Amino acid sequence: MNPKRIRALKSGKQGDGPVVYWMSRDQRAEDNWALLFSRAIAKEANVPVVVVFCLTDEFLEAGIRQYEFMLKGLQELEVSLSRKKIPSFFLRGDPGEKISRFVKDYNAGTLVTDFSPLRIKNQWIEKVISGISIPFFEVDAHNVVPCWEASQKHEYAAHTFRPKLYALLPEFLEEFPELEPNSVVETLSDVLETGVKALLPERALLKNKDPLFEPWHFEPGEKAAKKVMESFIADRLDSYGALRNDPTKNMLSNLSPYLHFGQISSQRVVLEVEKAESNPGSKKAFLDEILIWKEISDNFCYYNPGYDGFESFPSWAKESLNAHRNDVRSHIYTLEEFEAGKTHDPLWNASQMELLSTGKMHGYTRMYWAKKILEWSESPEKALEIAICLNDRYELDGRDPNGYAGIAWSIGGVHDRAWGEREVTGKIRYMSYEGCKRKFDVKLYIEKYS
Ligand SMILES: Cc1cc2nc3c(=O)[nH]c(=O)nc-3n(C[C@H](O)[C@H](O)[C@H](O)COP(=O)(O)OP(=O)(O)OC[C@H]3O[C@@H](n4cnc5c(N)ncnc54)[C@H](O)[C@@H]3O)c2cc1C
Repeated sequence: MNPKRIRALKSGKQGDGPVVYWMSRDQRAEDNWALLFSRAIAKEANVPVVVVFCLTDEFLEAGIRQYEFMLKGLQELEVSLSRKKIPSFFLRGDPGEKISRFVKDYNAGTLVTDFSPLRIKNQWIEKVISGISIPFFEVDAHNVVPCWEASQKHEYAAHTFRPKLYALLPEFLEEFPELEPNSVVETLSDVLETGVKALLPERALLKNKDPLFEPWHFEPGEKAAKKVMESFIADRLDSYGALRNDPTKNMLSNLSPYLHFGQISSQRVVLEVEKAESNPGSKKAFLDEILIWKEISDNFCYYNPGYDGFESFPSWAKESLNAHRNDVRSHIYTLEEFEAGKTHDPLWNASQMELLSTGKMHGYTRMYWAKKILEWSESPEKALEIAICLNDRYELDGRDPNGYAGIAWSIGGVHDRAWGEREVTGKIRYMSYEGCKRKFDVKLYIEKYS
């Protein structure tokens, strides 16, 4: 119940109507600070709380793989909120007009949203504040430590962000109090039915018109996310430290699609892992990625308006890449050639098949995949657009602060340091095909994804 997690977007005349939780990033009912804080305000004013989700016109920028995963979880979400006497309303259109109309139509008293540092979220908020007079609060329900409290500036390395985040852990790492039930807009299936129809022409296929995506790797919903966490801790947490860099072994947690859509709280994952009596070396490696690297991605996007642009790169990286702009590239590939996996690197290729077929590329190959796009592009800016385009289109965890921070790490050296000076790539960290062969059995990875 710590009120540091709450930030006031606008202070207006407090209405006497239902507290509206505008759910965007954290699509879950358990372990949701935004959902709990909305219920707290509802109790204090003796008024019910409601949940509103907006289905924006931007779903056509992505594929069916992301659309189905989000909506199937929401269908489970609606029934979960119903058993807590909480009605969920699902609107279709721009949030700027849809939230404003819903606020006036339903006589909203307090408006609550979850925190997301992405530009598109800031786009909606600007419109919403321009059409309401009721108070507007936001809650960081995605980070263990609130983004504005962990640091008040951009952090240039994990070395600097780790002590600030770990010092605030004894305060913000706590259990979740129960969501007490409330005291006392057509359908979901049809929206998903018409959404798939509008996206079907853009489906990814491989020659024979057979769909490339395989939807049986990660089931959606809050329930499935919990089982994945239980599976990871019981079976793969011990070997996470020593096998996380091997793409031939499914040793990863596989929590990112649930983490991105907010189907499971990262704080819940950290709480359970801390209780687990596993390999302390593997535990330290795991908490680094879900706490340091995950929450520094929000820090990167929150304190850099141009997080997806060349301007956000460190100065040493910008000048190093600028000094190698005119170096002749060994090869140049178009976006269509990158998309289809038609490069001269069978290792880079096979990473694309895993991305296209499963929607989740291995973490280690994600670094190789992004850095080779820089090596084989006309300019670093062109590689930035290609990497963002492919990641957001085909990753189930894409369109996330982790994605923009991860690409910025691979291409622009964000949260990194200078390495040996090479041509084309400059001082950016370089990952070689020969180097990967010495780290894992590349042939097994290639044969898996042909
Ligand atoms: C170029 C690039 C693109 C990426 N695209 C995305 C993205 O769009 N969305 C996304 O959520 N992840 C992205 N990843 C980050 C990371 O690769 C994934 O989080 C991870 O691979 C997801 O699979 P996992 O949960 O089984 O990994 P795990 O080893 O199980 O890690 C668990 C969690 O820690 C976090 N995490 C792990 N590695 C990183 C990292 N390098 N940076 C930040 N957080 C991390 C993730 O939340 C992850 O879910 C990207 C990284 C890079 C370098």
